[PDB]
Amino acid sequence: TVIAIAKDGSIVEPKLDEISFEDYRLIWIDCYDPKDEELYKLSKKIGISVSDLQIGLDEQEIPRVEEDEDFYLIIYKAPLFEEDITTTSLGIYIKNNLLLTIHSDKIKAIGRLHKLISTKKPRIVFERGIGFLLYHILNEITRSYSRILMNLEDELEELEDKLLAGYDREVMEKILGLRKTLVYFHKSLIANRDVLVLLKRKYLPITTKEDRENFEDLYYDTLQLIDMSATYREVLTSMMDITLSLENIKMNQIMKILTMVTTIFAVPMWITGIYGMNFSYLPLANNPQGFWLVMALMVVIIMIFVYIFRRSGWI
Amino acid sequence: VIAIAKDGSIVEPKLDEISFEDYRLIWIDCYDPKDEELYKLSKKIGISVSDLQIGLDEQEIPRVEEDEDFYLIIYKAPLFEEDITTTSLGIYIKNNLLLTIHSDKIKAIGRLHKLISTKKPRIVFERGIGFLLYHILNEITRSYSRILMNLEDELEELEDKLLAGYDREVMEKILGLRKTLVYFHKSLIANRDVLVLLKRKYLPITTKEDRENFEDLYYDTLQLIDMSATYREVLTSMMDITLSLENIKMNQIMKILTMVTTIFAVPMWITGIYGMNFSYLPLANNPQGFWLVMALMVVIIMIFVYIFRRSGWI
Amino acid sequence: MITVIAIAKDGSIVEPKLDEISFEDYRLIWIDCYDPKDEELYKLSKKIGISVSDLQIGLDEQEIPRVEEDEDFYLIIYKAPLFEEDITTTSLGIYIKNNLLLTIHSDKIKAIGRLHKLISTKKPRIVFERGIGFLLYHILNEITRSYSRILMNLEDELEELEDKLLAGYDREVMEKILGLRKTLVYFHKSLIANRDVLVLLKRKYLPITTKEDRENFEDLYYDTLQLIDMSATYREVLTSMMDITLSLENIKMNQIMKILTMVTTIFAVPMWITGIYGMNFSYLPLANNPQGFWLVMALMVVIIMIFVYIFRRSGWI
Amino acid sequence: VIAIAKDGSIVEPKLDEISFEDYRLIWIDCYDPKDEELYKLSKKIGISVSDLQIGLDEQEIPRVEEDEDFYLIIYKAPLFEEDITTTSLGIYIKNNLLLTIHSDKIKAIGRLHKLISTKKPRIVFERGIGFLLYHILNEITRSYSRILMNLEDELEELEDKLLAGYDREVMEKILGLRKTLVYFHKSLIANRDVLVLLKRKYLPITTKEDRENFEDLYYDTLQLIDMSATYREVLTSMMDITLSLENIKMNQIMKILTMVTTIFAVPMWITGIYGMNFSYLPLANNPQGFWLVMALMVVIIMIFVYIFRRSGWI
Amino acid sequence: VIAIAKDGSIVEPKLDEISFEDYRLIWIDCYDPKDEELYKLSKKIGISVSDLQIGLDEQEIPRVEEDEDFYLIIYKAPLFEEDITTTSLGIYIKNNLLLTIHSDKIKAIGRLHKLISTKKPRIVFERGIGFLLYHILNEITRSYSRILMNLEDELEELEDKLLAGYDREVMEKILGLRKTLVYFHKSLIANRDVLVLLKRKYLPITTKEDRENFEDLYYDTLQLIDMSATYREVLTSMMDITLSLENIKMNQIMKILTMVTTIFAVPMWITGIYGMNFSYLPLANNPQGFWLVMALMVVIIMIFVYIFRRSGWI
Ligand SMILES: CCCCCCCCCCCO[C@@H]1O[C@H](CO)[C@@H](O[C@H]2O[C@H](CO)[C@@H](O)[C@H](O)[C@H]2O)[C@H](O)[C@H]1O
Ligand SMILES: CCCCCCCCCCCO[C@@H]1O[C@H](CO)[C@@H](O[C@H]2O[C@H](CO)[C@@H](O)[C@H](O)[C@H]2O)[C@H](O)[C@H]1O
Ligand SMILES: CCCCCCCCCCCO[C@@H]1O[C@H](CO)[C@@H](O[C@H]2O[C@H](CO)[C@@H](O)[C@H](O)[C@H]2O)[C@H](O)[C@H]1O
Ligand SMILES: CCCCCCCCCCCO[C@@H]1O[C@H](CO)[C@@H](O[C@H]2O[C@H](CO)[C@@H](O)[C@H](O)[C@H]2O)[C@H](O)[C@H]1O
Ligand SMILES: CCCCCCCCCCCO[C@@H]1O[C@H](CO)[C@@H](O[C@H]2O[C@H](CO)[C@@H](O)[C@H](O)[C@H]2O)[C@H](O)[C@H]1O
Ligand SMILES: [Mg+2]
Ligand SMILES: [Mg+2]
Ligand SMILES: [Mg+2]
Ligand SMILES: [Mg+2]
Ligand SMILES: [Mg+2]
Ligand SMILES: [Mg+2]
Ligand SMILES: [Mg+2]
Ligand SMILES: [Mg+2]
Ligand SMILES: [Mg+2]
Ligand SMILES: [Mg+2]
Ligand SMILES: [Mg+2]
Ligand SMILES: [Mg+2]
Ligand SMILES: [Mg+2]
Ligand SMILES: [Mg+2]
Ligand SMILES: [Mg+2]
Ligand SMILES: [Mg+2]
Ligand SMILES: [Mg+2]
Ligand SMILES: [Mg+2]
Ligand SMILES: [Mg+2]
Ligand SMILES: [Mg+2]
Ligand SMILES: [Mg+2]
Ligand SMILES: [Mg+2]
Ligand SMILES: [Mg+2]
Ligand SMILES: [Mg+2]
Ligand SMILES: [Mg+2]
Ligand SMILES: [Mg+2]
Ligand SMILES: [Mg+2]
Ligand SMILES: [Mg+2]
Ligand SMILES: [Mg+2]
Ligand SMILES: [Mg+2]
Ligand SMILES: [Mg+2]
Ligand SMILES: [Mg+2]
Repeated sequence: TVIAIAKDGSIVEPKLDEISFEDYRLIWIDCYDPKDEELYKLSKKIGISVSDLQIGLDEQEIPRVEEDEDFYLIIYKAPLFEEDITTTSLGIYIKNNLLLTIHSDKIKAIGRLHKLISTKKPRIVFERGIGFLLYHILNEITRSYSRILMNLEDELEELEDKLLAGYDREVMEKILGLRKTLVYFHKSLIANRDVLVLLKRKYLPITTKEDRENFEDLYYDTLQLIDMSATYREVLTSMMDITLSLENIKMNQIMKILTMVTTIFAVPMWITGIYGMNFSYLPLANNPQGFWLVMALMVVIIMIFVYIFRRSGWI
Repeated sequence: VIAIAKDGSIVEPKLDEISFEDYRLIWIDCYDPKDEELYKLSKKIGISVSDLQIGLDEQEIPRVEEDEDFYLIIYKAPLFEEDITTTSLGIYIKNNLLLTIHSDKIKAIGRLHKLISTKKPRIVFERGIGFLLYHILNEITRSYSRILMNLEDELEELEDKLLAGYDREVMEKILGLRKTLVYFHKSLIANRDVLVLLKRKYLPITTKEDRENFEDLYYDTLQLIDMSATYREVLTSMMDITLSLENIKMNQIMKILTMVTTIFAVPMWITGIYGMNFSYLPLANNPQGFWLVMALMVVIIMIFVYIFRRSGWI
Repeated sequence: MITVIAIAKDGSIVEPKLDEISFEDYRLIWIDCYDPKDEELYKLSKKIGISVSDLQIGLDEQEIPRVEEDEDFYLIIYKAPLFEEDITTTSLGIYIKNNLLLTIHSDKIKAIGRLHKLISTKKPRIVFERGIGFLLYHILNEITRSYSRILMNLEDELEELEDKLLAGYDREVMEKILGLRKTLVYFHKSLIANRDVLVLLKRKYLPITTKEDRENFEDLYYDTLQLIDMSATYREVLTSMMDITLSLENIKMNQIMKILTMVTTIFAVPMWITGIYGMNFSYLPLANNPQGFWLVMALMVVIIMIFVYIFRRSGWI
Repeated sequence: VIAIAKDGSIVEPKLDEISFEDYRLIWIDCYDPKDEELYKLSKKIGISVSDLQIGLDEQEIPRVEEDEDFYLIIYKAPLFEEDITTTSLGIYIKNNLLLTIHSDKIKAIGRLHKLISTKKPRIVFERGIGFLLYHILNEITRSYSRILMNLEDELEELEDKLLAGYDREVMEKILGLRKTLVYFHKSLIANRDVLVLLKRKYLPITTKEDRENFEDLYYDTLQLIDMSATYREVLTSMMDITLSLENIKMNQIMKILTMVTTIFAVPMWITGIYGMNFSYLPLANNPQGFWLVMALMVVIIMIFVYIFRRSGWI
Repeated sequence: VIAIAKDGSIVEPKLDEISFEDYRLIWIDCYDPKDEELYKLSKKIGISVSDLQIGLDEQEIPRVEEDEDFYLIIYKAPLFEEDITTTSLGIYIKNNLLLTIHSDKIKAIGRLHKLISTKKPRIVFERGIGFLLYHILNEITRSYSRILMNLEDELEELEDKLLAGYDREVMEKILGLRKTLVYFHKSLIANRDVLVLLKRKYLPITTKEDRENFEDLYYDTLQLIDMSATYREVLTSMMDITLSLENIKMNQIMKILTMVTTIFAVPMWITGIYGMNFSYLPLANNPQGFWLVMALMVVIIMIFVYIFRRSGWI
């Protein structure tokens, strides 16, 4: 009874719908945004409470591993894209030979796994058993984080040449937005890291020594993802610090103007000030040359200061 | 301010202090006791009222002591109380006896109480005193965990308030979140090394399984330290970004000043020369004059305001 | 320099090059394929028996470093530095199945060039007794060397930007610094992934490596580590440089503000004076005085000299 | 300025020069021993004078050294001497001889002495020269631990004068704590690595219970290092907020200057035009002309004063 | 200068040339040989003149070189020479020989040649050549740790010129220190990884004990890298501070401008209204008029000086 519920198992590589846990050497059941009909049917089939199952579907829930008698619950976060809304998701229940991924959102890695089983359905063999299937699901989810990270890098790219042109509100709002997403993703990477730490550290009925080691690889990958995310955080911050350090420079050229105007008419306005004084005997007031004389001395002053300001270089 | 009890030789019975025992293992909770009751405790257990007074020192540091005839474990738990959050407790263990005495209220502990009790009855316990120790510690860990989720939510909430520019309240809120966070880190660190102990050192009070459990709890505490640290980084981030987004303002201001000042500069000089006291002022007696110069100035102005509208000021 | 699509390697006595057409009579072969057209790829895939798509993975230059089982071959993606007009970059990938080690890359790999040309000196001589894992080692090491060289040169250019930095903030040079920075963040991502590949190669028991091989891949790991650390330090130094120029730009606002403030204080009072003495009342004290103008003019200069003194002394001018 | 001895069979006496054989272990303590005290000492114990002279060098950096016939363990201890906190001491052990020799007063050592002098308790050492080493180091490590609380207090006092605006005192206080903590870094990280040597390698001087001890002491020292670092971080952010806050006030200042300047601009122009002469100054001769123009000016000032109140700004 | 031979049989006989048998291990430190002398040595010891030119390149990088009938170790050692420091020093060890050659002064190998020749050094080696490698590398490491303190004295000096704001000499100096510190860092990293080789892999030239001694060395060298980074950031902090102080003084300036601009604004508007050409100026023809207005302006002024006095700008 599809929801979508996709099913995989055994010797050859058959798909299938609800029935017969045996023979079936291993069975991957995937359940997507199921309506309570599906939810309850699936539950009644696999011997897991509809509420237990619902833990998987609560989508803000934190990545972790848990033992419950007769099944293991792993919660891992997976990236979604949705027009600069980029955030996380899913749960996994393994009991006996059953690995169940049940997710309220779309998991692209699950999709990809499905397409990599889509090559010659009767092909692509597995001797490795459940822990390894868990490994792949997890690995793919990781790869996604990788691709997203590349996207961020492209984003950085764009903003990069808009950098040394000083402040722009649009630019910096884009920068800060990047910072935020970056931190969401970081917190999720952390959470996931630690799931992997457990899986690779503990002995568990579900995983072999080969599995366990595989998860360790997966852990070094995941740590790289962390290291980059943190790196690009520092980068962005720096970008902001540069823009602000440019603004603070225009804060310079500007006062250079203001001081140039103020300083270039100072002596002249003193002049006018004195030659507007109500004294009798303003030397040269009754001089017929006086007005033009003064006009001259002023203009010469101004010219001087404009030279002195020319070099040393200001104007 | 009351003691509590659990678990005799079949299943878990309850309560009375001063009862004949023979019990499997017995949990006794104690809260801000009064010197009388405290003494009563001292007698019933066999530890000194002096050794029991340590666990009561609220700033006392997390650690493990090995002394004869009891084990001491000091551990820091979160403390909520209305916008002001902090840290507390201590534990004593001998034989079948586990003793939690705090001078503040440990919500986790209370949770474990309600959880175990769930009247009546439930939750069979086969694993021993190391395991009770565990659950006490696991619930106390999970408290920090949920409070941290709170600080995360409360942290996002200062996001779009911040965008408004420097705000003294917004600030002090941040600064406080930081205070709480540094605090949380210190304690968290300590508790971590304690766990490093119960997972490492082989003891009489812990089994292999117990040890594994303490190890899980170790990795979890580590995770809380990681989280806490991140949050502090993000706080400092907000702080710096607003604080610094002030300087742009301090810029456009100088834009205004420099524009006013430069726009009327010439018109002022003009008006200055034409205020001069010479017998001859060109145009002075010309009845169109005042309007000719008036226009000179008006056009000078317009020209400057034009130089500024474009390229680019305003 | 020059570069060919396909190349080829050693067999039961020593190493010749080859026909495109040979198979089971050679000890181990190294095929190096560069930027194949789909048709050419189809020829290759046809001969070596690795699938088209499987190979095109190798051909995607954005592909991340890793090691893949995929029974009937091992795959290793490893990051190499790119020059391609002074924008330093990263790429490549590698398949080993049977005695065949295929390096295939969409980009140009300097290291593969180096190895290729070095094999010109097999006369005087050289001898390879060590089998595939060791070849792998040699390619991976050669790439590593490439990074190291890029790094040395960079350390050399830093000290050049170092003095330009002291002439005052320059948008060009800031550009260069920012660019080296970007390059080092690229190197970080890449060197990091590369390293963790090395860690697997030296750790996991693999049919294609042997305790000796792994032994090599270890010192390779450590080497990679040292690259990482050195590069981080180059970045830290770059960031230093930027931060210091800009921080030393933002001071000038001081001499500036001091100038504007100093003109403005030096004539403030004398202006007031000339202002009150321009108010036209009936009686203006000293105004009917023949010497009055010189009196006031003098008061004003003195006020000036004073403020100039309070300025010149006590810092400023 | 002194030497201090210890520990016969069954219990610990205090000994004049000299007695050796029977005693299980012996702890000599030389504080700033004078040249004659060092010759007496050196010949007395059997370790070279110039070799005792290194323990007297306070600059000497922590380590574990194996010489022929004895061991040198140099350690860092917090020293005080008037609100400038710092680091010091060395150690030599051969056979049953532990020797703590120091130029600077070492509080933790003084502490061991003044504690041992009680002797009401058992109080018996079964654990040997190794355990003695542990106890001494462990005490030093405690000293650090306590000074860290000192800092928690002082910091939580500075958090208050933080937003109060840049103060030079607040400044050099912060920068003083800073220096100190950098000190605790160098030292503490070196001390840490000694505990790592002592905890790992098999030494004739240390039993296994001994080593285990030194390990827990490793971890404790890791917390000291970590916390010290965090505190540095905090002081740093404090310098950052005050400084970056004092920065922001140039905004309110340029607001004032700009506002004033802009508020009388148009008016000073008016008075400028109306002071030009210029016969036929429009309105010059209307008796109500004056109040006319002055009305105009006042209104204008009002309209800017308003414009500011309205937008931002005031 | 040039060759120094060592350890003939049992005790330490600073030696003569030729011979080279009936020993355990021989150590020869060449100093800045002139081509003829490095020639003599070269043809004596049987290391190709070029193989030695190796150890003579002060700019060459450290590494652990397996040759046949030879082992090369390059290592970076500090130098003082008037506040300008650098790197150095190849080391060539074949069979039982260990050669240490350098173009610059090695105060470490000097401390070694000086510690071995005091009477009898004396001690002993049952430990083989490896342990001498260790003592050498080690000694050098101690040398570094010792310069670290010099930088410490320079920082100590700077700290009180810090709060006075910018000084060109101070600044350029901090910077200089900083970059020196960076050169140091790069070297320390080099050496380190060399030590990771000796500590890491079995070489027939090192025992397990040796290997482990090299590990201790590694850890110490890590503390050096850690000190290096720590103090670099300290320097950066120093700069950033003094700059922030500057950016604060700017405010006292701007406040001064604003206080002057505001002291006379109203009074200049007043002088502006009374300099108008209106035929009626209220109060002009009044003979107390002048001093009326004047006292008005004056009172305005004082009013503003006070209005600045508190809240105080003045
Ligand atoms: C796992 C460690 C690292 C992974 C996570 C890194 C965080 C950044 C996300 C990656 C790339 O960035 C993501 O890409 C999409 C488009 O593909 C962007 O979409 C859009 O976002 C905003 C909103 O309109 C626009 O400013 C932007 O120009 C546009 O491209 C978006 O800004 C961002 O959400
Ligand atoms: C454009 C519409 C209406 C215009 C009105 C009529 C004409 C314009 C105003 C007249 C100005 O009159 C002006 O005064 C004096 C002459 O007395 C001249 O002065 C000039 O000659 C003397 C030499 O003796 C010089 O010292 C002086 O620097 C120079 O400017 C000037 O060239 C003239 O231009
Ligand atoms: C920016 C201000 C420029 C104002 C100065 C203009 C130049 C004046 C020259 C005109 C004719 O010559 C001028 O005659 C008078 C005589 O009373 C001189 O005055 C001189 O002597 C008398 C002595 O009682 C003084 O009051 C005065 O300070 C002095 O300058 C003046 O120095 C000289 O220069
Ligand atoms: C503030 C900056 C610019 C202003 C400066 C120039 C002043 C002139 C402009 C005033 C408007 O226009 C001009 O002024 C006055 C109006 O009061 C008119 O003159 C009138 O003034 C008043 C009326 O209020 C009457 O007493 C008087 O009999 C009448 O002639 C004049 O006919 C007109 O042409
Ligand atoms: C510094 C700012 C301005 C200074 C003001 C000082 C006040 C002086 C007090 C003495 C009274 O002075 C008197 O006041 C009034 C003001 O309404 C003036 O104006 C009054 O008379 C005129 C002329 O007939 C009328 O047009 C006008 O409606 C009336 O108000 C008057 O010309 C002046 O003679
Ligand atoms: Mg259940
Ligand atoms: Mg189970
Ligand atoms: Mg089961
Ligand atoms: Mg099961
Ligand atoms: Mg199961
Ligand atoms: Mg795949
Ligand atoms: Mg594996
Ligand atoms: Mg006038
Ligand atoms: Mg102005
Ligand atoms: Mg002005
Ligand atoms: Mg493939
Ligand atoms: Mg891999
Ligand atoms: Mg693998
Ligand atoms: Mg397979
Ligand atoms: Mg390098
Ligand atoms: Mg970049
Ligand atoms: Mg890349
Ligand atoms: Mg070998
Ligand atoms: Mg080797
Ligand atoms: Mg600055
Ligand atoms: Mg020994
Ligand atoms: Mg001994
Ligand atoms: Mg300092
Ligand atoms: Mg030779
Ligand atoms: Mg040789
Ligand atoms: Mg060589
Ligand atoms: Mg040879
Ligand atoms: Mg020895
Ligand atoms: Mg010092
Ligand atoms: Mg010096
Ligand atoms: Mg060590
Ligand atoms: Mg007049």
